[PDB]
Amino acid sequence: EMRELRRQVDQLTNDKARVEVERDNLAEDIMRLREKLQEEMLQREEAENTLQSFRQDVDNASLARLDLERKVESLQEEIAFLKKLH
Amino acid sequence: MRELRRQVDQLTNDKARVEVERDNLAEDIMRLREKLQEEMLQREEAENTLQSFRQDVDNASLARLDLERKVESLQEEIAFLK
Amino acid sequence: GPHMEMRELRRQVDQLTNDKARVEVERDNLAEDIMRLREKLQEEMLQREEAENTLQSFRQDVDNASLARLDLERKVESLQEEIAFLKK
Amino acid sequence: EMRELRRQVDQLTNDKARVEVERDNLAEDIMRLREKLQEEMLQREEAENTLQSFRQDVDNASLARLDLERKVESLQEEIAFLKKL
Amino acid sequence: EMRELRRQVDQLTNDKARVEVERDNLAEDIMRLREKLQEEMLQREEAENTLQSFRQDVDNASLARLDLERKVESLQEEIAFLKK
Amino acid sequence: PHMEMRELRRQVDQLTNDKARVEVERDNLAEDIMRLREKLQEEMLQREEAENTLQSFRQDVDNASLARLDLERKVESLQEEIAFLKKL
Amino acid sequence: MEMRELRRQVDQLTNDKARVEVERDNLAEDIMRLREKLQEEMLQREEAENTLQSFRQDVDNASLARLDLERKVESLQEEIAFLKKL
Amino acid sequence: MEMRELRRQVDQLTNDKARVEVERDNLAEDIMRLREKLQEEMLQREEAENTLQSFRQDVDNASLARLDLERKVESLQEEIAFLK
Amino acid sequence: GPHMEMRELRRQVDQLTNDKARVEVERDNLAEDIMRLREKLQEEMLQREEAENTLQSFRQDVDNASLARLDLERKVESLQEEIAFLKK
Amino acid sequence: EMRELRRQVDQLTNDKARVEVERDNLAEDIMRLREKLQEEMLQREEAENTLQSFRQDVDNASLARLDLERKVESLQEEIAFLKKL
Amino acid sequence: EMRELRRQVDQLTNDKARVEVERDNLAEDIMRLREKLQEEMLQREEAENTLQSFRQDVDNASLARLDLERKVESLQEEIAFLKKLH
Amino acid sequence: MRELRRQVDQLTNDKARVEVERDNLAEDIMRLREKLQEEMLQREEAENTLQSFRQDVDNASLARLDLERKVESLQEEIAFLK
Amino acid sequence: EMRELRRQVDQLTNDKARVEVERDNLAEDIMRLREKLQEEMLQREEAENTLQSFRQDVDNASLARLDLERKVESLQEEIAFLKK
Amino acid sequence: PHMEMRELRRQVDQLTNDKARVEVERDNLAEDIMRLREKLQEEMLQREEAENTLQSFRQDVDNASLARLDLERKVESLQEEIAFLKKL
Amino acid sequence: MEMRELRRQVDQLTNDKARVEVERDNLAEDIMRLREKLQEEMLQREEAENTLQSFRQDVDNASLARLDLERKVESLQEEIAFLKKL
Amino acid sequence: MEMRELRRQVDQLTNDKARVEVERDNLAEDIMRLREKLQEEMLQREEAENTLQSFRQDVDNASLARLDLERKVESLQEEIAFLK
Repeated sequence: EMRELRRQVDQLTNDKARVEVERDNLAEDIMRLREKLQEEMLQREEAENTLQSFRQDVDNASLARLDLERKVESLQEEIAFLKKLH
Repeated sequence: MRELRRQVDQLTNDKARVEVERDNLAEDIMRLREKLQEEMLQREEAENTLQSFRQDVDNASLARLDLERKVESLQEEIAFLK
Repeated sequence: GPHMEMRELRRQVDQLTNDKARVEVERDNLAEDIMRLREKLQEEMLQREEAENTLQSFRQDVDNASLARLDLERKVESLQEEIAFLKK
Repeated sequence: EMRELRRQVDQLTNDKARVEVERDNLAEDIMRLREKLQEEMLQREEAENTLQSFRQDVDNASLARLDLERKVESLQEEIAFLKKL
Repeated sequence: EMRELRRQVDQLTNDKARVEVERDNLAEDIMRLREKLQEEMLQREEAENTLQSFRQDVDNASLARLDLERKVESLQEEIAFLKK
Repeated sequence: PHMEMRELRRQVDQLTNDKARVEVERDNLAEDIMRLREKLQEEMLQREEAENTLQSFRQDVDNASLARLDLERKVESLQEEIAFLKKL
Repeated sequence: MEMRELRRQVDQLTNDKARVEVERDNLAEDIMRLREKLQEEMLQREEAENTLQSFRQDVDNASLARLDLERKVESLQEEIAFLKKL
Repeated sequence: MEMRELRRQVDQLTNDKARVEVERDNLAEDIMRLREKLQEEMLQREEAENTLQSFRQDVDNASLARLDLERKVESLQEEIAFLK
Repeated sequence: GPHMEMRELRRQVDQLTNDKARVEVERDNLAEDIMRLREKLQEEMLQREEAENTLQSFRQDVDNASLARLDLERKVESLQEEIAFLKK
Repeated sequence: EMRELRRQVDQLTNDKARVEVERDNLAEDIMRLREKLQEEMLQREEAENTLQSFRQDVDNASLARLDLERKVESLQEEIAFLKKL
Repeated sequence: EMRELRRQVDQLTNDKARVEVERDNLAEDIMRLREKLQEEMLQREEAENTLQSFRQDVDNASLARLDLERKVESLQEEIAFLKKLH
Repeated sequence: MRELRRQVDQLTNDKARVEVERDNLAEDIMRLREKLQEEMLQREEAENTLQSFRQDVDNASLARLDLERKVESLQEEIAFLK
Repeated sequence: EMRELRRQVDQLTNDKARVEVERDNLAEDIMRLREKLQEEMLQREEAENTLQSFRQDVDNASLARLDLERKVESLQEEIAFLKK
Repeated sequence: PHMEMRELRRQVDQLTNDKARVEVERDNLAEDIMRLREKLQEEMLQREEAENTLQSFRQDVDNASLARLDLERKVESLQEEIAFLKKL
Repeated sequence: MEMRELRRQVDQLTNDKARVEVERDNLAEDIMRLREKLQEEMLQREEAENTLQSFRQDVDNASLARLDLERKVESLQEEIAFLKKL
Repeated sequence: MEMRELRRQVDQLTNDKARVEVERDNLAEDIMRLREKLQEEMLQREEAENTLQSFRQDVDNASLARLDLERKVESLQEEIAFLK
């Protein structure tokens, strides 16, 4: 039993050592992962902000077109009426 | 003598604590890769949408020329009409 | 002649007026609905973070309880080994 | 006058167009907002569920400890008895 | 007369020597056997306590599976409502 | 020679008394071992049955776990379907 | 694109399932080898203990034989000692 | 249509992975238990092989001593026969 | 284990104590018996020497008595010879 | 403790051994002494017997003398008578 | 008778002379014998005294041996108990 | 004349006295040879007994060496045992 | 007448001479005989006195032999006691 | 011649008287010797018988002496046996 | 050693018995020779006394014969003396 | 066993010596008595042989005297015959 006790001490110490190494490698991995996550969050917000701003010029472009189509439609109505003096 | 049984008790508790640390690091990492991907996901969605809007405004700038041209054509017509 | 063309013009003016009026009402209700929702969202974000922080804090309580139990169990097994060795 | 009627149609057309863009943007924003709100309610419910789970775990563990502390003592007693021969 | 006595002391010395080996073998074997009995009773007690712990886990899971099953159906009712 | 006879017979009676005493002790131990073997055999059988019952119930634990997991996957999946339908 | 996210989880789940299966496979192989060694160690243990129990008889006989001779020496020395007088 | 198939895939894969992780977890717990038994088995075998070699040594020692005591007995008997 | 070896040791201590106590009592009775006997011996030696000295002294009394008788007998025979010669 | 029990057995063994030697020497001395005492009683009895024997011899001799002295005188008488013729 | 008387005187004188010679030779013999007797008595007492003294060292030698045998017996008991930790 | 009968009387008594002296010398000598022999006897007994004891102590001095050796052997054994 | 007388004196002288020799021979022989008678009576008296002295010696020895015989038996009884 | 005759007859008568007296004396002595011889013969016979009886009784004396001696030897021998048995 | 003392007295008693027997033997031989001389001396004594008693007769006759002659001389001288006168 | 034979030997030898010493003592007392008789015997024989030689001498003397007296008688008778 006194030789078996020391056998347990040696095994447990070696197992603690292995778990400690693994936690250390995981602690480094998580540190790197958080930095990357913060980097993507910032890049994600920038893309969403640029898209939200660009929505304004999409609408103006659409309103500009609508404005011209109505202009054409109205001018065609006037020509049709002027020609109708026959 | 009886230090051997104490060392095994104390070692068994420390290993137990480190294995809790390890397993909690593994769980947080799993959650951190999930969120990272949700983030890249939402970003690529915005990049793709914006790129599509860009191509839309560009096309519309061309198409506007043609409308501005048809317009003018029609003012001239009215003038030759009046 | 121009009477009818006038008639169709006046019909278009009225129709555009009713349709514009309807779309504006709809725009007003949406803007008000968004204000209520933003307020609601801010409230839900705050509750969600507090719960997650409280969950993160309690995880220590879980680990400590679990290690405490593990330590006692090792203590039981060890005492039993000491009984076994004393009997021999 | 037709000139004034026709410009009224023109001006109403544009103005309607612009309120419709405004309408559409608000709807799109309402939908994203509702979708965000849903994801936050889910995330909170899940945190609250896991927490109640952990709380029962801590409670079981605490009562288990109570029984184990009593077994420790009984075994100390036994060791002391054995020690006195 | 004296020789017969020296015989009997000799013979009893050996006979006692032999029974003492018999006794000490019985007592050793008894010690091993009480040791084994105890290990078996411990091992059974651990098996029983762990089983009972698992049984509580399964009883809980049965109640928790009812909550999950009920959430499932509410959600299907919601997809149905959305689909009309 | 008288005294030597006295010491000889003294050794005989003592050795007789000690052999007799050790023989009684051997007999009591022989009885104890028989009952103890019987007890050990019974306890081995009960231990094996408890471990067999534990080993079989492990399946019940796993199926309970998988059933829950399947249900949890189902909940989140139905929720994803709802979120997609709402954005249509 | 919800489809983009779905196929993304399908691929991840496939790689994750494959990795767990590899781990489960190695454990099953490891378990088979370990059971075999256990059966061999149990067989060797039972044979050693049986041989030990049998040999205990030889130890007892040997010790009792020596004890007999020692008593015989002591008895003879008493006999010579008495002859030296009467 | 294609979407419904993808989400069914994800669910089937989630449950199949779940089942394989339960299998893995149970294999790890078994292997640990088997490693423990194996240690206890070699332990007892080493202890038995150690006692046996110890007993072999005591037999041999008793044998060498018996050899030597047989001759002291022989000498002491001749002494006596000369005396008587 | 050590319990039994302890038990046999304590049995040996008690047995040696009773046996030592018995031998000492026997030693005391013998030492006292020797004192009485030495005293007795001294007395018998003294009486034996006095008797032998008294025997040695009385031997003269025997010799003198015997020679006295012998002298008278010679005197009788001589007187008878004188009577015989006177008658002749 | 076994160490103290075992030294107690050792010390009792030696001490018993020494009292037994003392016992045996006293017995041997008692026997020689009794054997001496016997030889002295015999020697005295024999001296006393021979003495009583001698005493009867002296007594017989003394009474014999008495009778012989009377025979001497009777013979003197006879010689005197013969002398006077 | 007067010639017979002188014959008795001569014979008795010669007989007295012979008895006197014999007593004289016996007186010398007894003197020598007493001296020898005293010499043997002294030598006898010296032997008995030397034997009585030597009895002490016989016993000590015997007690010394007993002491060593018990020592061996006790040491063998201790070894047997230390080896019994199996 | 009558001196002859007196001389025979007186001589007969003297011879008688010397023969008593002689016979008493013979008796004492017989007793003195008996005691002398008892003395030599007791002496030779002591010389023989002592000689036997001597040979005993000498043998025991040898045999003691062997016991002192077995002893030591066993102390070493215990030490290698502890 | 005178011659006859001288004859008778002569004859009587010789006859007396002869009877006187006869007498003196008888008286001498009587003296020897009284001498012998006395020696015989002395020798008988010595024999009788010595015999009587021997008879007392034997009577004493008879009583003394009883004491010795009694000591013998007591001593045999003592050997018997010692032998058990 | 007358006187010579007177002296002659005087010698005859005296010689006759003396012869007569001596003859009487011889006769008385002859009688005495006969009785004396008879007495002597009787006394010789009694003396021889006394000496014969003494000579025969000497045997009785010796046997008495040897009997005692044998008994004395027996006593000391039994005593030696007792002394040897006591030292065993 | 009581046996040593016993054989010691046996040997002494044998030598002492032998010496007494030699003495008894010489006395028996001496007695036989002495008896013979005694018988011879008795025979010579009786013959001398018998011859003496017989010769006493010759002595008496011789003396009486001489006495007769002396008386005869005295008587004759008386006869001559008387013849010388008447 | 051997001891019992030795002590019986000593006793038999003691009694046989005793008997021979009685024989010796009786022979010495006899020889002394025989020596005395022999002296008394030669004594009387010498006395008788001495008297006889004395008587022989007196006879011879008486014979020589008778011879001489016969012749004085012869002379005195012749004287008388001459006278008458």
